[PDB]
Amino acid sequence: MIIVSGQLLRPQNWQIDQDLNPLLKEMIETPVQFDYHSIAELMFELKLRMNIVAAAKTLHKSGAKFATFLKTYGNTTYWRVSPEGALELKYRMPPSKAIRDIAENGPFYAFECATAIVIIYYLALIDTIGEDKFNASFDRIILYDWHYEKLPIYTETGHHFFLGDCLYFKNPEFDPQKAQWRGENVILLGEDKYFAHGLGILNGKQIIDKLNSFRKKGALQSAYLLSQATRLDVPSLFRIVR
Amino acid sequence: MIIVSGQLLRPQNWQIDQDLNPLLKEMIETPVQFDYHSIAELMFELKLRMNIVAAAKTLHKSGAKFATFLKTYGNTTYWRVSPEGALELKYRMPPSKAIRDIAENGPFYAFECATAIVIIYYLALIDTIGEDKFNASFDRIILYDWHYEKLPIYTETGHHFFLGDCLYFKNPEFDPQKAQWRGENVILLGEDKYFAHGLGILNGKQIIDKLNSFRKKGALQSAYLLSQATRLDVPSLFRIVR
Repeated sequence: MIIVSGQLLRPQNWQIDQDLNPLLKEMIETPVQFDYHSIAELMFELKLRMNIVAAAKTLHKSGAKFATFLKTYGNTTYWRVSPEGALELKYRMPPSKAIRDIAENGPFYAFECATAIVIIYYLALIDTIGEDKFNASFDRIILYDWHYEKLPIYTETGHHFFLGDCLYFKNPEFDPQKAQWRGENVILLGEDKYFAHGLGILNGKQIIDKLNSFRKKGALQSAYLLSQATRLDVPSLFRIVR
Repeated sequence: MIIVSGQLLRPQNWQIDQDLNPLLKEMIETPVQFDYHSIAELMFELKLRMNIVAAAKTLHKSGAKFATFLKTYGNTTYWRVSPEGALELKYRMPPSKAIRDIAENGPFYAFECATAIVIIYYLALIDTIGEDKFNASFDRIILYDWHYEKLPIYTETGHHFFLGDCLYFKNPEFDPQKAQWRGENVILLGEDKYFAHGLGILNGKQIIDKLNSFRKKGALQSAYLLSQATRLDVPSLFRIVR
């Protein structure tokens, strides 16, 4: 359900990018309410969300690897690794150049799946608003777990998902000697289609089966898709940038 | 105006912490709308906001000082300082305790005013959800500008403000040679009463006048209070406790 100003948007024709149509159909048909001040905001969400999808695929293809925090590394042209495994943007380096380098020199990087999600958000935002506006607003950067600079992010409960969502597979009876498998953050790329950093681009069964193989002795509870979604607050983000 | 589960909340008696009644009454009477899925959820917001106010006051009295990023320091028992000026939680230090140390050993810390706001949010959250839930969720921490570990924070346009809001005094024609005076992030502690890291607890006039004394030659634009509020998203946070 899409509401622009206070008018409900029904099947009302438009000359927009085709690859946006599937998402827009989801957002119109869903019971979930999307409120916008304007069409430009809605258009920003559509493009940002499909750019999140594209960026996840870009990261997947990049050659960047999975590593635990203590094994994390990056291109020292742009990033310093803290002892705890944070990737710190070096003094006065351009944020967009440094973040895009992850895509362009993937082999020089390895990091965690949460870190990968934030990276994907930044890559998508850069693709959406351009290097100049991104650098102006998100001018200091450290990539580390779920740290982000200024981004307005929220997580909500429910079973209705949309392309570009960040979702989570929980593995409740994971093997305690392998806490790395307690669950998996993913980007929703398509119907039953996920980006999962370190695992690849897989469907749900694949992810759940993989998780289920690293459970404790005698474990009976299967891994499963949590009913929640982590999302960028587009009106708030629109405000910062545009 | 408070609406809970689709029902308006008008004056209705309750057995709650007196400390919360002013804010509650303020949030009922105002024309702006607050929506909750439960009473528990509203109670969380009242407590969280009053804890933000208390935390600002705590930081004020702690002895923690203002410093630029390049001059930022912290208690090295808990925090390492990156070259760029980030305060990085040391490997396997308890997050709640490291953050609380800012209040308990204030003179060992100096940091910038965005960093200060984030610290106040963490201090308030610990007070609101307790150390166990805090440490379970916010298990990795770097204090640096507007970096957040999982915090759901957004900024909206408006001119109706409430206790615990984060506001901004802008200095459009600040002296380019004194960039720290670009503006001042504040927490609203009461009517025309602000916590301003590095300035103290001041009214609006005092902050504007202070800012105005660090403007370029011949400046005809006064520093002024922006029509915006920075806020924690309660439903995202409330997920944690229920």
